[PDB]
Amino acid sequence: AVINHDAVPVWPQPEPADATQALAVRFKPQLDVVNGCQPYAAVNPQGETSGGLKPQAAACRDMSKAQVYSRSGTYNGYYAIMYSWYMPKDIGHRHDWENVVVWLDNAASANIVALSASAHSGYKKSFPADKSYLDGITAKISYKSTLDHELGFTTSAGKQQPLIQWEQMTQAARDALESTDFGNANVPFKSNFQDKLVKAFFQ
Ligand SMILES: [Mg+2]
Ligand SMILES: [Mg+2]
Repeated sequence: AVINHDAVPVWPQPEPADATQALAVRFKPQLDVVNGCQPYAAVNPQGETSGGLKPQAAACRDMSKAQVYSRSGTYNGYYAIMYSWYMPKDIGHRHDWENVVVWLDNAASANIVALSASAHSGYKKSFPADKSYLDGITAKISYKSTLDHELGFTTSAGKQQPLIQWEQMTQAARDALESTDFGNANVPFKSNFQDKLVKAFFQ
């Protein structure tokens, strides 16, 4: 069930308890919000979710509300870390969920081989990962509408948010993200995770 969009507390980034969670902290991207909403927390540990906003950005520009999400897995032999942002709205529509995937050759050597970024029903792909889109090993992502909002790769510097990973959530939060109706938007790291990795795959 919903609570006010500006009353979802920021889930504090915990210490990484295993190599999966440490990898997701290591590869946390930067985001450059060119226009529209800042990223907000979408869920709290009790499983309450953001009510979002009716469809400028004055109700969704508070930098203190920032949150980023991730979930990790494998596909076709590669290691994928999906990072995902929720915005209270994208005339547009209530709610917005977008994601990028950082592809590693495997979790041991952990070389970035490709990046994917959600745009409408598909993904932009950078294969091999263009070094102008990387600040070290930190991917530089843009959030912008020219058409509703889409992610992209950018040379511009961006901002980072406290990260709470799927693997670190309470069961009540994972349950809420699986079952909640986000309307025109869809959580991309729930039970559709592997299906999304297929769509994001770079070959
Ligand atoms: Mg969207
Ligand atoms: Mg591996």
